[PDB]
Amino acid sequence: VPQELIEKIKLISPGTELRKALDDIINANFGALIFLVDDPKKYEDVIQGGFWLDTDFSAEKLYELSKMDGAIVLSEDITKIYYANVHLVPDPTIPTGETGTRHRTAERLAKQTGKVVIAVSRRRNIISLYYKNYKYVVNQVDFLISKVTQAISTLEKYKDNFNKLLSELEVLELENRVTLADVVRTLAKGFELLRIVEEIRPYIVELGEEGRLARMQLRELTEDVDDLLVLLIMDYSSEEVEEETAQNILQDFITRREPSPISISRVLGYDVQQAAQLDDVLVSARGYRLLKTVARIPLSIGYNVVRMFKTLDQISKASVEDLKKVEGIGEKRARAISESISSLKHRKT
Amino acid sequence: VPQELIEKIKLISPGTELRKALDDIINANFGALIFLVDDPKKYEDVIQGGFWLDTDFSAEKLYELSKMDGAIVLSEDITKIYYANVHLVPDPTIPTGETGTRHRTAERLAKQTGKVVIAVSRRRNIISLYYKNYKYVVNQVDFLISKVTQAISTLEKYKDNFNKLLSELEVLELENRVTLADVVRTLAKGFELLRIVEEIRPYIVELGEEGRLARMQLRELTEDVDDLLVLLIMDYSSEEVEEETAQNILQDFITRREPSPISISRVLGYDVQQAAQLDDVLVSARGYRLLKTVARIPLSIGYNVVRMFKTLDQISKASVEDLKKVEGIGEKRARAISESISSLKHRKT
Repeated sequence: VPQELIEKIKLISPGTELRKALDDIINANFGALIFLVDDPKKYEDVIQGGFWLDTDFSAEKLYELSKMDGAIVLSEDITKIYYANVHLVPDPTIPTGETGTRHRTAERLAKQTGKVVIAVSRRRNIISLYYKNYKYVVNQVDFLISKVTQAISTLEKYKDNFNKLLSELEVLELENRVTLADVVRTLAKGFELLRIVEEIRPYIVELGEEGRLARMQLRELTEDVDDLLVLLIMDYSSEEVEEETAQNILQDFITRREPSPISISRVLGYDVQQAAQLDDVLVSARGYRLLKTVARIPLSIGYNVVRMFKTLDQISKASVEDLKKVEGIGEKRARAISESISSLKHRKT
Repeated sequence: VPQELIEKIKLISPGTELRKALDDIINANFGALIFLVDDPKKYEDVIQGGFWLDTDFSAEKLYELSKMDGAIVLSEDITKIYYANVHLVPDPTIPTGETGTRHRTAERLAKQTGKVVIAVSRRRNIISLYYKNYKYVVNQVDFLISKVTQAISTLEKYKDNFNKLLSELEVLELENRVTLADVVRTLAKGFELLRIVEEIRPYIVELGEEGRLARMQLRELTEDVDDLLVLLIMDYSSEEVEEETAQNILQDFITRREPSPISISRVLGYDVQQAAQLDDVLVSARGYRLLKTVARIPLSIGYNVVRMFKTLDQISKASVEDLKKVEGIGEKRARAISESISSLKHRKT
């Protein structure tokens, strides 16, 4: 969905004065055909009859004017109402995939002029926006809320399982009994969870001001999910991998590529063929996740710790004295790493 | 009905584009409140909100504009539409006998500004015009034509009985056997007939262009009735009377006085009490009716003929030579008088 169009959609999103007017128009079952231009004098050829108003915009004014037949012409920034009750006459030879007279007119005018044309039928209750060669159907708030409420409820489900898999992996990680299947199963759930967020994003945008609460909910549910997945990738990829590269792996499975067991393992650097092989492949976390999220060690210093101890298993056996031998680790950080890991081991295993 | 108001009523009479728009508005059940002003500027205090149009007037424009709430402001010459969708705010303390905001507003504004204000409500099919302290309800053409067609039928019946009375009176006059009762009876019918015309007149005017046929019919039915009645007055009044006076008698009995037998015989100069006496008073026509209508002698000259011979009885005995002794009576007039009267006697008596 082109960005140029996304901006135009904002013009009619819940919260704007124009959308308030369109909502009342729909409710009154009046139709509507709105043409948005900047310089009215240049379109006199496609604008016939009607009344020249050239007055300041207002939701009530638009609504009242919509009682008359014909189209309304507004300024692109929605600050002025130039015409009302006019006949829009774009070239009738321009191809169109619409059925209604006003929608055929709308599409053709949008294509012919490259400007925004809004069409609202008397019968249905959807706002059809046309811009250049694009067409975007804007849905009613109640329809959007219903879809978004279901999606969020679906996300809670996915998140719940994600948390379960993660607490399981934690135990195994602390006991150094992880297999590639444990890692993949965890990453897959997290990938699917974030895809849900991606697919739902357009409805959220479409909700405008009516999507505040929905945004807050998605935020609480997915807060540190992405960082956590990037860290698992850094901890279990077959070869040392940078953060930026891990952030790119995440991005790939959240959109482009499908998160299947064999595929994730493959991308992680494991020449695997059968999904069943995963349970046989043993792996040990590098230690980044625990160091950053629990010990609060910046990845930069993290790399140093890993470079010396190799795995979380070794790191967990090191002493403060040992940990201090690492660059970037003073008495404070060594004590944090050591104590936080020891604390987790005693409580989780 | 002040002529001043009549001029305003023409603005919304059948035929005008304004009435054309008002009828369409009535059929659509939209409402209408129209304010006619010369210069909008000096009325901005009573004009709130709405839209400034300052465009050329047309019935289609008025009809479309009326789909919105509020009032429309036009130029007094109905050539310009200045405002649409405005709130008219006359002084609320101005007295009004109207019901419902639309008509109360119209009456008060008309009273306040001395200008014309037209109101059309949804729950009825009539136009109310307010001018100063006047109110004129304009009826639909169908209603008007119904009343006018009945009035014409009623007129045909009166005319027929009038023709029968005048016909019998003619026999009596030629035989010099007329009684006051025959004259009054004929006058009364004539007076009553012209009274109907006066009463239906305001309906014909209200019909505008659609009252053309009605006017033509009234003209064919009452053609020479007024002239005929005047001549009857000049011929049977107790003592000589000039035409102009006969006319005052006519006008008087058409509007002021009631055409009762006794009342007519009294104004004619006869002192009677009971209608029973009329059959006993013998009278003789002076001959004006016959002289002017049949012999085609100008009244101015008939005066001389009557002043010399006195009655139709004497004129009918006169010879061509005897008649020429009259000032203004030549060979032609003399022959015309003598021959037309002799012809009538041979045919009607």
